[PDB]
Amino acid sequence: GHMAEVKVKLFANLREAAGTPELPLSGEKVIDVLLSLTDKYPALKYVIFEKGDEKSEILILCGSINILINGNNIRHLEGLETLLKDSDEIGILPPVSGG
Repeated sequence: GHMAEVKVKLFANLREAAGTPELPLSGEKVIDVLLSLTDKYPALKYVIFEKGDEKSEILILCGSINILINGNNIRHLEGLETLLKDSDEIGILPPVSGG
């Protein structure tokens, strides 16, 4: 139920593929926002998630990305289920020191 209104920020080549440094979006959890980002920017659908389960709607966050919530890093929180809010914010970043 509901979709909390949030913001999303991109960085490095992720900003290049979204064509914007940031944009508004919504979702009740982190993943519900991520899944809308890839919806209009398919150029990030396989840069934020793994190109697997190509016969279902199961997806997996990439193993090289870093996701944030107001900067709090979901990697230290509930993960894809950190439960966003009507004024929360997210940041998506690529890997570093490798690729």
